[PDB]
Formats: sequence, C-alpha cells, structure tokens
Amino acid sequence: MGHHHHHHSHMIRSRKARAVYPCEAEHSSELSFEIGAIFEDVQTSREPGWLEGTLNGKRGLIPQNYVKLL
Repeated sequence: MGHHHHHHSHMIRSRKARAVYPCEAEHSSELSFEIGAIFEDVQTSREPGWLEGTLNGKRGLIPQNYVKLL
C-alpha cells in the first residue's frame, strides 16, 4: 500500500469535503455539523445547491457553500 486513491485526474465519486461554515440544520435529512467536519463520498444532490455525503455514519443534505472539497 503506497498509492492514494484520491488523485487530481479523478474527483468523480469518493470525494472529501471539510465544513468551512457550521450547519445547524432543523430537518432529519439535513446533516448538522460544525467547522472541520470531514464528509466521505461527497456527491451532488437532487436538491439545488445541496450535496450528499457521509458524516459519523450518516448521509444527508449538506450545504455546498458550507463545505470545501479537499
């Protein structure tokens, strides 16, 4: 194991995002989080300007503006 799957030539699926703004969400589907929170497999949602990615073992609505793809 001496190779990283996360290359610059490949960013479709398997994405990471670091929350740069906190999302204190009110609905179950929406992920609540603070600054620093990393998300696994961040992809585009069907909701406009929202993303779906895994946080603490749960996927849901993440504000795209509140996160920055690593």
